[PDB]
Amino acid sequence: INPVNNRIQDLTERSDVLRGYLDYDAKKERLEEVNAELEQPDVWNEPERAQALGKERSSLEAVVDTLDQMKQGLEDVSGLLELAVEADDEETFNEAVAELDALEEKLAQLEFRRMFSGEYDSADCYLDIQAGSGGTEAQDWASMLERMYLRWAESRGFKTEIIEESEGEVAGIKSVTIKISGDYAYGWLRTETGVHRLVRKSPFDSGGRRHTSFSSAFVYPEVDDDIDIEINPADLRIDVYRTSESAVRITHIPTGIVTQCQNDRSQHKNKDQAMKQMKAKLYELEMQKKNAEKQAMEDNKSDIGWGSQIRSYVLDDSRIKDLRTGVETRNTQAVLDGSLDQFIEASLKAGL
RNA sequence: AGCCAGGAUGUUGGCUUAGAAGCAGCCAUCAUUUAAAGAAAGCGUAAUAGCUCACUGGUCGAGUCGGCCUGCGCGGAAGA
RNA sequence: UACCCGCAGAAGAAGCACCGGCUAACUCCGUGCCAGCAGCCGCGGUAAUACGGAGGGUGCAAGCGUUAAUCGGAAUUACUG
RNA sequence: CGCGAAGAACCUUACCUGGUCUUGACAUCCACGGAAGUUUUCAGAGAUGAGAAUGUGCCUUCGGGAACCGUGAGACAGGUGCUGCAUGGCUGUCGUCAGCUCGUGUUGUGAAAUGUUGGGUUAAGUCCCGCAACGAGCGCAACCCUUAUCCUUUGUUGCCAG
RNA sequence: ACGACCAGGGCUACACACGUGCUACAAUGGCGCAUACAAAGAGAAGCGACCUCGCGAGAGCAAGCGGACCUCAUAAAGUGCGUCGUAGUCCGGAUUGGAGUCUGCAACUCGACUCCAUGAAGUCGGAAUCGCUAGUAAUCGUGGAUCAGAAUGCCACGGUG
RNA sequence: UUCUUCUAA
Ligand SMILES: [Mg+2]
Repeated sequence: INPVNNRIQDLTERSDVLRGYLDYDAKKERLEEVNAELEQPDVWNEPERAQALGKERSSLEAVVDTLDQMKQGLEDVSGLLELAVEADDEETFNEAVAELDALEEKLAQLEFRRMFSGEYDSADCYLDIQAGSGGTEAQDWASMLERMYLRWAESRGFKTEIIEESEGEVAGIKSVTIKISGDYAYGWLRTETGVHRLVRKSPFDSGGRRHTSFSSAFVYPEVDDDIDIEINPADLRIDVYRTSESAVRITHIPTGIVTQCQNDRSQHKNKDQAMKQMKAKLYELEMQKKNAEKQAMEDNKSDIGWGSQIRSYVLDDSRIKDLRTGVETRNTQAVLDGSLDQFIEASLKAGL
């Protein structure tokens, strides 16, 4: 009963936490009007507007009513815990044990529906990182950020896969494209595009003078064979490079952006990758613009476009600080092992 | 041939929707008061409903039906 | 009208800028090359008298700062020089 | 880079993986309860769980304390967590390199220069001479430890010529 | 809990790269026998004679000694005699098998050692590069620290030169 | 005889 009573408590604890994060009254005050608009039979005279109101009314309802059913079923747990203790029956005692568990899973999906309320979360994504303009500092600095997500998607458990591998000569790597793969990999990584800043005293410096570096991050969902727009082969620059003669360089001229594939000994599959690369890249270039037409450039990761300081990494002090949410940590290497996931949910539970 | 009547029981299969009901539909498609009537022919509904079919008997009082072999046709088949 | 008389009671009546040096006046805290500041030298890349806030202190005063503009300083067109 | 670490089978050990704990393993304070101590059992990988007899050393008109346990309450603990560009301490390095400086003095507007230079000389800013410098300090030398030889002393567990 | 404990693991992994070492590639050597030859330490839960057995590692007995007394503890190269006779060797010993000794709760990871078997590479090492100026280089042993056990390391010590 | 270059508190 000692885990069970905390399993009454800690379950009900996070229940009211989610009640704030919905702002389900802003759903419900809309809903209650939409309910009054529904039972108004004038909603049916435009039956298109009826389902646009009423199937939305159903969409407004059960998302709110989950949390209502969360508090209501937890009342029956402690009531059966009352009937567990004042009448010591081991069934009702274990009914306080067993039927308690069925509560959270109602919220556990819906909080997952609330956290991943973003639309193309369920797809996976690709990764696009260049070393910044720090210098030889930066090339290493990308290769650190290389393994950080490698260990992350190892730890989070996604299929890592090097689409493209470019290098800095003296230190680290210059730029990279990698296929991440699995459930909600764009669900995670959509909140982590852009600037990652190195600040440490430079061994590359002849003295130990404190220099600064940067790197890029860019995340775009795997949405080819899901998005209907086809790449025009004219802006699709046909260009060939080599394996690491079979590799295919694609330069999308009008938006000036590129994508590649390097590994396939068959040249077509380097291209067959790069079609999947670029069509996913064009749609993200559309959908970053599209959530910029939602209100403004606000419902994406605020203002990516090189204002993306969303995490910045300080090493001599060994502090790592988020910027799009602003959550901090000292366990710098754990984040380099992939405790960057705490920053992802920092974006998601803040609603970014 | 028409013509009179019905055209059914439910779990209106689940679905998942626009509400999904023989009839948008993924999908089973049963039992059922049976003269018969299908988890249905189509149309219709926003869906149901509405029309309506198969169907069944009532009426009708000679055949009826569409195959195949062919004979000759016919359309297709507009120019300075 | 000036001007005077009573009435009433502390009553109805103070703010703005500044404090790294230049230049009179400082600490605390937020903050970490960000946000910013700034006439100049120049500040802020975790301990900021230079940022922001606090308290404190300086400077004016029904004003106080900023900008604009002028000559001075500038002997920096040097008659003087 | 046979470095920390003069010596990781567990220990060490900080690490990894599970089992565990939250005034805590460790201090002090505080009350509360039992002398402390002593033996055993199972449960448990063990951390620990319930058993099992015991005890009264020390003082008192003595909570049973002073001894030691356990409980409560917290004040507090704890950190091999960060920072050797916040530090002390300590250490390498140039390098046992011969250099580094000061005082007053004079010189230059001054920064500075002078001496400390120059010449002979030394392993050495070592010495001498010259010397607007003259002095002083730290030094590079000497004092020290050992060995090289001799004398005296004492001669056992050391010595054996006679 | 960046705190406290416990077990097990790991710190010893392993395509690699480098430093520092050690041992060899032999005949000035190997082997065998015989034999001359130290210095400096350590020692009480320690050193442990002697004896016994164990091929050996050891065990058992068990003195002695806080040590100029006893023990660790014969130094080793050397020398003398023989042997190998220029070969992957009677060089050299890697590796591995089997059987043990021993430490310590306990030797899988992950100890040390004995014995038997095994007999790799290696036949003087690129460009380069290190040390050292006299008891030095060179090579010969020995002790100590640390330490249940566990040193080619380290710290010392004498031998030849 | 020949021989260069040293990111940005
Ligand atoms: Mg080397």
